[PDB]
Amino acid sequence: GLSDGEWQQVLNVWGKVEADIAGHGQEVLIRLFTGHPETLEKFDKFKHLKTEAEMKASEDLKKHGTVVLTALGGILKKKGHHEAELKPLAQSHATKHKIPIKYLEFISDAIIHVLHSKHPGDFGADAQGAMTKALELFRNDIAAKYKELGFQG
Ligand code: HEM
Ligand SMILES: [O-]
Repeated sequence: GLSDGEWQQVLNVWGKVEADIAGHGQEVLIRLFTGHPETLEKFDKFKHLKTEAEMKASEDLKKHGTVVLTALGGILKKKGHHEAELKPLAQSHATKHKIPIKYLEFISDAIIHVLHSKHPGDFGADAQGAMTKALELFRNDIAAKYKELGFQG
């Protein structure tokens, strides 16, 4: 798990996201969709977005970004004690949305990228380490639920 010090770093970094949840959420999803176009195809409601300009102009994309980061933030504030929060998300993403764990790896990487892009020189090595551990814990606990369900893709 994460140490008390590491969780403090995670939640400090998270304050940066909370100052502009929609902007961070939008950029995370755009990074995901442009880097990995197959991910867009999982969103029937974003399939029409044929260019990054269209993505940037989509108010619904920003809305979904807010929903995604709000859910993740709730999970992070549990400092690993997130079974009740995480289980339903893992199950909706496997059974309803059909999201392979690879795509969760992609979005985790996108979050790290966006933090550096929006806060260059202000996302230190310690902070990156801690946030990476938190995202890996999130992904890994989802992976355990995916295995329970026998879900791959
Ligand atoms: C940080 C990781 C993620 C979080 C916290 C998250 C959170 C959420 C939440 C809260 C919802 C709405 C409730 C629900 O259906 O369970 C949702 C819906 C959805 N998610 Fe995610 N999600 C994540 C990653 C992903 C990824 C990587 C994909 C696909 C590449 C994805 C695909 C979807 C889709 C297709 C929906 C339904 C969207 C709609 O049509 O309204 N999610 N997600
Ligand atoms: O999502």
